[PDB]
Amino acid sequence: DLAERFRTDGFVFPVNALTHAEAEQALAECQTYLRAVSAVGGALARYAAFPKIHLVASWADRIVHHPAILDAVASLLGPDLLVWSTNLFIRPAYSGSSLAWHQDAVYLGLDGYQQHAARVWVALTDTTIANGTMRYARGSHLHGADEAAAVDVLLDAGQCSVHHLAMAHASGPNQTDTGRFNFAIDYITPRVSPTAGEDSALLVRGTDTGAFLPERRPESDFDQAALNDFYSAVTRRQKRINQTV
Ligand code: NI
Repeated sequence: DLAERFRTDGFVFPVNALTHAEAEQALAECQTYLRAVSAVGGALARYAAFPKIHLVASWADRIVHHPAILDAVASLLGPDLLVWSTNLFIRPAYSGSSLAWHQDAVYLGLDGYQQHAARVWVALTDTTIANGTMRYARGSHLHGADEAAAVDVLLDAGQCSVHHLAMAHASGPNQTDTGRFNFAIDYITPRVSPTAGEDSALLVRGTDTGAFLPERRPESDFDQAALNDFYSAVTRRQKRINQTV
């Protein structure tokens, strides 16, 4: 039934994941991580918010493996699951920026997202009607590549949304005195195919990595092996992205 909603609407929310306290703790760890990488500078700082946070930070690694999220994603996609990317979407207080309706460009580099991919948008803060939250366009995922079917993604801190990658969406400005933080996770099955180029992903359910070179979890925040794997994987992914545009 979760899959029935997901397939008709192109999304499903709320999905329970973290408690309010888990969400607040993860937000603290995330802001600590951001301060740290801004202090280090360079490659980590540039790529702080995407696309492989889970490979260097423990809080991200811990969210993407959360059993509630993995169970829901399996409900939607099957028992074989990989983490393809992670993103921090942060709208700071009184952020006057808007985002037109659009589809995340990542879909273009993947073949099979139509039936074997989903993005989990975890709320680290609440998402209210005024703090610059995401808006879905119901049914807009059909045919892959309005304003009357817009649905505000309103979540308690710790809950998450799950949407098809062909889902149109927008964001308004954060009209409040508190920054809005969200963590997005791209989950795929081994039946998704990189349209062009070498790619890598992290096995989280099953034993089949498909066409993706297997990544591996950090033993420790910024463990040097994790840092090297991070450089390699982010360079790989950015070559892919550059190629598909
Ligand atoms: Ni987008």
